[PDB]
Amino acid sequence: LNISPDEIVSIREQFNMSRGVFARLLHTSSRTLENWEQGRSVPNGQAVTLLKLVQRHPETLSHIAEL
Amino acid sequence: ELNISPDEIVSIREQFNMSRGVFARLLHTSSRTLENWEQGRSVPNGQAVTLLKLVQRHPETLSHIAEL
Repeated sequence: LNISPDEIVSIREQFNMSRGVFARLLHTSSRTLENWEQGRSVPNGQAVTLLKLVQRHPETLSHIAEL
Repeated sequence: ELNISPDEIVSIREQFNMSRGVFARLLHTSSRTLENWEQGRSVPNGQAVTLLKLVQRHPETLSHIAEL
């Protein structure tokens, strides 16, 4: 439903990943993610869903990679 | 770049024996938007496509999503 810029950064920090690496694993551009992390735009509802999914279920990154 | 065809979107939903409205709500979109994706009038945004292919290959994902 909702996720703040600080929370988006924190998800990435669980994985000890740089922005570019995390973005790539989410099939999202680095710059789009930067905009979200920096509070310049809001992610769409499916992106929020995706970030929240990865947060709680880290194995989702691997699933994505194998798509 | 990931892609999912309109027919594939319909098949995923039917596989979940789910109405268009419920599936849409779980994906955080409207039934009207999902209908556009299913009929090929629109293509989902990139994160939407990713979610769809996940739910397609990993069914348990829908359960995870429901509980976020």
